Amino acid sequence: RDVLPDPIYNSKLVTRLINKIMIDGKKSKAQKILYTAFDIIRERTGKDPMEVFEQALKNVMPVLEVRARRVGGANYQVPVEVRPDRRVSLGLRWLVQYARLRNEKTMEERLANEIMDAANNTGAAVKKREDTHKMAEAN
Repeated sequence: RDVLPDPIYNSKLVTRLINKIMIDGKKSKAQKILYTAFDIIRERTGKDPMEVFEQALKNVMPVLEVRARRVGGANYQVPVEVRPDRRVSLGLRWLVQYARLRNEKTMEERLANEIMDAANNTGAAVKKREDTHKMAEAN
């Protein structure tokens, strides 16, 4: 299993993200959003958006997770090391989940900001990675 590199950034990560952003099969729209988001980031951070983005990813990606693990004949909610490909998925999912919930009028604005915030280690997605590491710690 593999994905295709986005035209513009030639990035698979970007493809994986245009995926979670996708709604109703309107890919052109989910693409316009992510690229316009990436431009909002550029003009506002004056940085390469891919740089902000990986930073955000780096801060939102869980390393520990708590999952069911039937043992004996019972189910024990347990703390497990998330895997490379899972961290990226969760990260991208969390970045796109909360961004959806934000308040900017626009989803490119909403996606841009959630990514910028997360690049600065704040916002809902980073929180999600925190609670998450929280529970995995406790258990």
